[PDB]
Amino acid sequence: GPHMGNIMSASFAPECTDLKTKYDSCFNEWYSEKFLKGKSVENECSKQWYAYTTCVNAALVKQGIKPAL
Ligand SMILES: [Co+2]
Repeated sequence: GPHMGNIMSASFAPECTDLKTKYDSCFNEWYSEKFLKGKSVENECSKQWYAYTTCVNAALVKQGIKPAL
């Protein structure tokens, strides 16, 4: 069934939770279309992936646990 989100990650970067939900949903929809239905479709979710990933990276850098440059 559905695999829940990470509580520690959400607690560390709550401002990224909605972006994560949107990315996970996009990816699941894409995977269903291509690998469950076997339909040759465009790659998807690059934008949703970027939004979430950048949000997480920004949080790590802001808290001083990831270098900026
Ligand atoms: Co499952």
